[PDB]
Parts: sequence; C-alpha cells; structure tokens
Amino acid sequence: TSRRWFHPNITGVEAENLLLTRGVDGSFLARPSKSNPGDFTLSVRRNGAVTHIKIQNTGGYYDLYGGEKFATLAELVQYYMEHHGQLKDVIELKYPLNCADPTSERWFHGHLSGKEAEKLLTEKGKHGSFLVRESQSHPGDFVLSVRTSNDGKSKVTHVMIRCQELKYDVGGGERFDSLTDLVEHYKKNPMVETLGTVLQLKQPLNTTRINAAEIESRVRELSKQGFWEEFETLQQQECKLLYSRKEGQRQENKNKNRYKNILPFDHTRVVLHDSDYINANIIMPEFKKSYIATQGCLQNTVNDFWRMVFQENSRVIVMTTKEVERGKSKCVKYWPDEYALKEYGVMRVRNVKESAAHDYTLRELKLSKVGQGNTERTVWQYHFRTWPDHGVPSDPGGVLDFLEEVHHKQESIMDAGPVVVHCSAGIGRTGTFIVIDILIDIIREKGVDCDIDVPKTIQMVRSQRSGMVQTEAQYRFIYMAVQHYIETLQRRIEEE
Repeated sequence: TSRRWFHPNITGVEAENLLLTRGVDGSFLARPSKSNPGDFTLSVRRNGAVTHIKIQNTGGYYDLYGGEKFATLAELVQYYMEHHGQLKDVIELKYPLNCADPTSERWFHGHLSGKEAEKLLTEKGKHGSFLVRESQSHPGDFVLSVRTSNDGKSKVTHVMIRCQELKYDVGGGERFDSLTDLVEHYKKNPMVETLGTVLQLKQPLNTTRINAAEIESRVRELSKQGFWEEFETLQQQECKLLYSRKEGQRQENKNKNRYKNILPFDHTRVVLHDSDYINANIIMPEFKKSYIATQGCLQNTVNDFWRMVFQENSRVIVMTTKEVERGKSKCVKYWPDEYALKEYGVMRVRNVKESAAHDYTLRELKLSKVGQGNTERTVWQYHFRTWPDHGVPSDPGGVLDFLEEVHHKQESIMDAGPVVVHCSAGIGRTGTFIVIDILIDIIREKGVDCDIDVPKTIQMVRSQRSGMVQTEAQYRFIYMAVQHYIETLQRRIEEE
C-alpha cells in the first residue's frame, strides 16, 4: 500500500507529456506546485487533453479547486476513486500514473558510500534493516544493503541492482520498471542466499532520529532543501493511515463536521456517554500527558464540546485561532463573556476572570452540570492570538512560552484529563502545537541527552487523527521550536 501517484520532481509540462505518452483518458497524477510553493496540482488526462486542477493548503487543510476539503492527498484521491465525483460536468479519476522516482522513499539514501551504509546498519539498524544507495564504482546502478557486537551472529549483506534500459533487476529473473517496484517485490518475496540465509526486508534504516543536544547540526544540515525532502518522505507514508471514519460519514453526524470530509478515525474518536458523536480524537503519545485534537466549535456542536470537556475531565483548553481568520469562521464563541454565566444544554459555564498577555488571553472558566451536586471544576482556556494570518510565527519563543505555561497549569491539577487543542479543522495548527508540546516534554523530563525523531512523532500522531501537521512551513517551525527550546535550556545551564 505505497503512494505511487505522487510525482515530486516534475514540472507542469512534464506532467502533461507523461499523461499524453504513458497515460489514457482517466489517467491522473499529483505534483507539488512549482509556481505556488506549499500548494499542489492534480493533473488529469481527459479527451486527449491534460487538465490541471489546483490544490491549496493554507495550513489548515487541502482545498481542491472545484472540489471539496481534505486532511491528506491520499484521502482526497481515495474519495474521488472509491467512488465519488467532481465538476469541470465530470472529471474521471480512473488510473493512477505511477512515479518511478525513489528520492522520497524511506529506504532510499541516494549518494552514499559503502563504508557509510555499513557503519549506519551496524550502529542504528537491527534484524531486517535495509537501505538502497547509489553505486560509486558502477554509475547508474544501485546497492541494497540488508542486516540479518563482536559475537558474529549478525551480518550486513550487499545485493547489486542493475539499471538497464530504464529497468531494474538483481542480476536475474524479473526486470522492474522502478526501484520501488523492485523493493516491494523483494519485501514480499525475500531473496534466499545459496546457503539458506533469508534476506528479509522488514523495515528501512532510520535516518531521522537525532540526539536532542545535536539539534543545531541537524537544523544546519536540513537548511542547506533537506527540510523539504524529509517532509516529502513523511507525506509518502500517508497511504498507510487510511483508517475507517464510518461514524463521521453517518447522515445523523454530517452537520456535526465543519468540513464534510475531515473526519475523526473510529478507533481513536471521542465517544460521548449518554448521541455519542463529536469530531475529536484522543492523541496519546506512543514511543504521561494526553491530548484531544478537535475542530473549532460549530453553533450546533457547542453543547457537545462541553459534554466532551466534562466527561474527559479536561482542565486545559488550547485555542490556536481567532473566531474569524482571513474572512472565514474558524471557531464559534463557546464561552460566556467575562463575569457572565451561561447554560450550554446540561452544562453550565462561568467565565470567572480574563487575563490578557502579549501572545494570548487566559480565561478562567468554571464548568458544572445543571441540577447536579458539586460537578464544578475549573477549566483554564488558553487563547493564542499572535499566530500570523499567513505562514508560521517568525520567532518560536511566543509558542514555547505559551506551552510552558499550559504545561505548568496542566501539571498543577492532580488527575487532570487530556489537554483540548483546537483550530479550524483541528489538524494543521492543532497538530503543530501538539507535536511541539510532545517533543518539549521529552526534553523537559528526560533531558537534552534523550533521542528525538520529528517525522516519526508526526506519523504516530497522524495514525490517531488524519493529516496532523499540514504544511512544510509548520514542519520546519517544529524543528525551529525544538532548537530554540534547547538553546534556552543550555543558556539556563550556563547561567546558574
């Protein structure tokens, strides 16, 4: 279940040519926009002509022009192929035109020497750890290095991959049209050595896990792009997370979603104890603070939101957007005015005090159940207001100082439930805040000598809610926030 319809290194022209020379009517491909960085293009072939459809991502979701809104490109493609439709009057999405480029695959390392691959497999790798690198002695050819410390019970085996007439082979048998086709076949049908050893391609070698103290070196390496390559490699793994979202698709729940196709996964969704539906998922860091990643309140979901906050015993709400951003509502006001008391169905909310800071507004709320003896608990709502209208903040200090306060508030309340985090779709900005908070919590407790892995943490969060962390700008910001936090901690060590 690998993502093949995405072509990362082609121009609009090359897309038009590929679909007219290799494809037919119904053939399609997705590619990054060369003209609009961060955006994407859906190139579909129809009636002997190629139509380019714009896919915008402002940081909250994927917006298909003339189409609908989605959490990932894989969920967009799955929707129009399993099988729905779009206008500009139909555009048929029938045949995914496969990409032969291996650059964005986890196992591919490109220009890497034999000695480098050997040391990396002996130190980082274990049983079934594999990689594909370019051959220095044989230009055009590739080398597959597989692992199956002085005992000699483990070994590194090298398999030659010949590239002949745009096709790849292991010196015999089948000739594959792409390096990915070769890997998928031998991952399924492992190569057997003449003496019995099975060359199992279990997992690719991890090249993203770094020690927290060496962040400055990794940031410098990714800046001169590295950040783009790492993010595009992370996007190639989204086809593995197409979990069922049946509850969100139900007719009785359709209007409970801000965006029709941005739904919670069934296995992680928040189930309301007596309707059990809310577009929210429990985010549990897996490698102990937990989170609720949710959409901005709808007028008809305000009562359900408070039902969720009450039942989960949540004491901290992180609001990442303003009520209206760029002329479109991101969240409905679900809290009463300062000093006022309001009833939201069975729930009662008192806005005790509003405290304004530079980057945020803090609202001390008192949540209770109507007609029920001491159900009252203080809910601290942290409203972040300085996130720019376009892109990410230029300085990570604001977000970090805010999350440090949010963390300390959460820790000060014994048996406090998951931290509620929300933005527009509850995926982009929400995903960014949650990932940063998870990463800084590892460093805060375990120290600067603990290992961190930015894309692996994101993938783990993405398996719990669709498309958590939307853009490359947000991905780069996570690295900038972690680096700033470490720099701050090292300055503390120096000054006391």
